[PDB]
Amino acid sequence: GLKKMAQPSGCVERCVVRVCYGSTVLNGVWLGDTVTCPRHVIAPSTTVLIDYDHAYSTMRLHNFSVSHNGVFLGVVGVTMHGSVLRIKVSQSNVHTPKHVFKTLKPGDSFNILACYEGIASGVFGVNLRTNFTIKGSFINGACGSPGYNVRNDGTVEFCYLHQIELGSGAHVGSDFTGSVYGNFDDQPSLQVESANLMLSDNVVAFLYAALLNGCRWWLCSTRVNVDGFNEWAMANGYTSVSSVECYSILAAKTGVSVEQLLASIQHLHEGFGGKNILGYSSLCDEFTLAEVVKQMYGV
Amino acid sequence: LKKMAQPSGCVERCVVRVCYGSTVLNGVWLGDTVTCPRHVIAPSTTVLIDYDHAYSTMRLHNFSVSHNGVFLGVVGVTMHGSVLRIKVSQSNVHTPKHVFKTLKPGDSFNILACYEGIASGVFGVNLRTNFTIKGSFINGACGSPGYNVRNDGTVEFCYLHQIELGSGAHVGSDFTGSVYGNFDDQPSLQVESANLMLSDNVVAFLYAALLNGCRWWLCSTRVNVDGFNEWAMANGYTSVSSVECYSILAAKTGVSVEQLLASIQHLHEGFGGKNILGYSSLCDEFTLAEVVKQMYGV
Ligand SMILES: CC(C)(C)c1ccc(N(C(=O)c2c[nH]cn2)[C@@H](C(=O)NC2CCCCC2)c2cccnc2)cc1
Ligand SMILES: CC(C)(C)c1ccc(N(C(=O)c2c[nH]cn2)[C@@H](C(=O)NC2CCCCC2)c2cccnc2)cc1
Repeated sequence: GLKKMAQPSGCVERCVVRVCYGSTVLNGVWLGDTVTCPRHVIAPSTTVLIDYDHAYSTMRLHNFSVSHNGVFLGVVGVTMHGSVLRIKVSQSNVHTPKHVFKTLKPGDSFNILACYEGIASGVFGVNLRTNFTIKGSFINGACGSPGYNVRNDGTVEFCYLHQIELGSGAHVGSDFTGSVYGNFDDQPSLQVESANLMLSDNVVAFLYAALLNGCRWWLCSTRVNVDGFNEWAMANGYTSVSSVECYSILAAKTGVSVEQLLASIQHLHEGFGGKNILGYSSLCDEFTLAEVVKQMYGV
Repeated sequence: LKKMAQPSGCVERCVVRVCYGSTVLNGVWLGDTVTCPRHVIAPSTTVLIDYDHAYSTMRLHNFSVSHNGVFLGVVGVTMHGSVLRIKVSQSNVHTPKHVFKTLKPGDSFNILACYEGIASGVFGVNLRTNFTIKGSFINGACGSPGYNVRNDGTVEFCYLHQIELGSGAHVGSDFTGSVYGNFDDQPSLQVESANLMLSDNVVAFLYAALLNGCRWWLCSTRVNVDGFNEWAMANGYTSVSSVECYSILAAKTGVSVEQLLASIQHLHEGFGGKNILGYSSLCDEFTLAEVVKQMYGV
């Protein structure tokens, strides 16, 4: 069946550093001569709302300690951009991979390298949900852990920097420009996220994977078009489906149109009746179209 | 809880592409030795493979071995069980501090899934009681390594991918050439035994549930280890190995292992429409160590 996996982490591990300001420690990402980290590393050890403009104005460069594998880098300057700091260091990372910065959209899959004290401990795949949170596995100190994707040509897309955990347990991050996904605050406030929607594009991909693994009991004989599904979706907690043309690869290899799968989703939403689909007892929005194509065909 | 893998960078630097004639798979380069599945020298044939004949007629110049497109000189080859040890003309300067370790059912480990000597994915898996794993491998994944990283940084190399069974289950060897479950590296049928639920992992899962405030399912009944183990063998579960390793979580929750053994018996047939941490049936994916590491970092 399908397994969530991560892309290999080697090229990203060499960019992880330990960033300390005063007593506070978290992780940063060292690319060229710049270390990016969450700005809340300079927050005071009080429990009130943080005034970041005052925190930044009173910042002292000598209070920073930035290190990679216990080797200390010299801090040259620091600027604040949204919810991140860009710490200029006197040494460029000789292991900087070919890379770009990319802002995720809901439904995008990516990889997390979970880090503590500047040392990677785990790697896993995740999906950005419609409420702009992820379900990671993080403990205290994971802030600044990077999320990434690796393109076919080897370019690393840096797309997520871990920021905070919500009361629900959901995880919030920024991109490398400092924009927080979902515009949550890097504050000790109570923040309740919107409810997540089922990612209809992923459920379609999952059903195509089921057809390709011989699992076909659930297949509706009839069809519903995109307009009818999207009307149903917004009344039943699903996203609108993108476009039928995106699935041309899987539609061609199975001979099943997206509209047949949309009809099947409407049936299966009410329940499976004790049966399962690839080990799942309800519809699965964990896997993207591209993940299904890669895991089935290597493309 | 999230199944995750330990970082792969130090193992990526050991993956090589191994080719014999037209056949390509992966190998693992440590020091001046590349280990790979011996079936790379199998003839293009539909018949059972005579490996002693294939080995005695092997010629070194039919091998090509490369790391990230850089080809290595091949100096000699020996056969050990279901693996070859290819001596190459230089040592891997990025060989990590490492040992070889043979897995036992119930051990978690990491797989670096590789094709043509290039890693494409990394994930955690459990060695099941039928000595197979549920990977996501497609053709060409043979030679993909399995590993664990010790706290001191030592890499344990524990799995080399060998074959896929008709069921889709995956079979590998250790680095001494012993195939887990003693499956054969042959085109024959081969059916693995029925998989058993890993009771040690299910107990850990139920403690994680308790620690997350999910306790609708908790039994006040107690079943002792001996009684549980007798029930387990008749109900598709492994024995529970021991109780004392759970004592930290038992103290935090106030719930004994024997209560969770009773709860497994209560929940074994299903949850009746409810869920535990989002699962609709008992989960044996997570070890005690994983639950303790992911919730407390220890
Ligand atoms: C300063 C500020 C913005 C209030 C803050 C304080 C602590 C952290 N958290 C650090 O772990 C951490 C480590 N170094 C610095 N912060 C944890 C975190 O989000 N707690 C609280 C944040 C707001 C109130 C509810 C929970 C954390 C992050 C990821 C996974 N699990 C725990 C994040 C932001
Ligand atoms: C020579 C021998 C022993 C018969 C053989 C042939 C092919 C392979 N398989 C290679 O993909 C592959 C790539 N390079 C060399 N073999 C695949 C594999 O197991 N097929 C068969 C093996 C026995 C008969 C039924 C299935 C494979 C697919 C997906 C994940 N894992 C392995 C393994 C062993």
